[PDB]
Amino acid sequence: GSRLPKLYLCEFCLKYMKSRTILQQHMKKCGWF
Ligand SMILES: [Zn+2]
Repeated sequence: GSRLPKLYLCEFCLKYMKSRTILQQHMKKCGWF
């Protein structure tokens, strides 16, 4: 295929996080609204 690894995309600013745990932490930062 394209050999593109699907990472953990943020749904607020749309960035690819490496870990789900880190994404959860990020979701707090991006959820400060
Ligand atoms: Zn974000």
